[PDB]
Amino acid sequence: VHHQKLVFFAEDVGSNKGAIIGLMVGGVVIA
Amino acid sequence: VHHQKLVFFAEDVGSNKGAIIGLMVGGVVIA
Amino acid sequence: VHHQKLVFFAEDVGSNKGAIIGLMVGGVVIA
Amino acid sequence: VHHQKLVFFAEDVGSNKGAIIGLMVGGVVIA
Amino acid sequence: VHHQKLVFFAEDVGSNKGAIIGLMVGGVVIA
Amino acid sequence: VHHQKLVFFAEDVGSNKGAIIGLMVGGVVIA
Amino acid sequence: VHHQKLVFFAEDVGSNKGAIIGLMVGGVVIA
Amino acid sequence: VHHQKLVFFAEDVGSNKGAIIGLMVGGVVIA
Amino acid sequence: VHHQKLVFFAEDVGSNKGAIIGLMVGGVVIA
Amino acid sequence: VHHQKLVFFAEDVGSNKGAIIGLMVGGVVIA
Repeated sequence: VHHQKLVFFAEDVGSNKGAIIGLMVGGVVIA
Repeated sequence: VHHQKLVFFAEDVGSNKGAIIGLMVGGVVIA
Repeated sequence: VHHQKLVFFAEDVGSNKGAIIGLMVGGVVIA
Repeated sequence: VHHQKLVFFAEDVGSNKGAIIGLMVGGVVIA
Repeated sequence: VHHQKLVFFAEDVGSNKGAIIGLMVGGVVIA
Repeated sequence: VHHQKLVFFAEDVGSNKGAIIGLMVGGVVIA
Repeated sequence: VHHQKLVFFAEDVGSNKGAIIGLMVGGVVIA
Repeated sequence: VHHQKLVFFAEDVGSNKGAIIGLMVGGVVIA
Repeated sequence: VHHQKLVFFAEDVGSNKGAIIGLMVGGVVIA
Repeated sequence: VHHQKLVFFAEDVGSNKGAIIGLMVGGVVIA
């Protein structure tokens, strides 16, 4: 098991009004 | 097992009002 | 198990009005 | 188990009006 | 178990009006 | 001319991630 | 000309991550 | 011309992470 | 011209992390 | 021209981490 750079943003991000999750194990994501 | 760069954004992202998940194991995603 | 750089932001981020989570184990994320 | 740099911000961040969590074990995140 | 640098800010941060948590065990985060 | 209650929400609204406009005169709405 | 109660919310509103405008004259709305 | 109560919130509002504008004359709204 | 109560909040407001403007003449609103 | 009570809060407000402006003439609002 070798996790690396799961979510990558190479350039600029304006705003985040939702959810940014690299690794979610089960659970509930509501957006 | 070798995970790398699962979600990639090479250029700029305006806004995120939803869900960005690199790796989701089971669970519920509602958008 | 080897976790590294799960959420990566290479350039500038304007604002965060949501949720940025590197690793979420179960649970509930509401955005 | 070896956690390192779970949430990474390479450049400047303007503001944080939400939640930035490196590692969340269960629980509830509301944004 | 070896936790290190869970939330990383390489450059300057303008303001924090939300929550920055390196490691949250259960509990509730409201933002 | 008698405008009244152009957009009505009788019960609870969960979230607004788009645009709610009562009266728009020309212009551009992007969602 | 008689404008009144252009946008009405009778019950509770959870969150507003977009734009709520009662009366917009021209212009650009981006959401 | 008689403007009154352009945006109305009868019950409680949880949070405002966007823009609430009663009357906007031209201009740009970005959310 | 008779402006009155352009933005109305009848009940309690939890938090304001955006912009609440009663009357905006031109200009730019970014949220 | 008769401006009165442009932004109204009838009940208690928890916190203000954004911008509350009664009347803005041009200019830039960033939140």
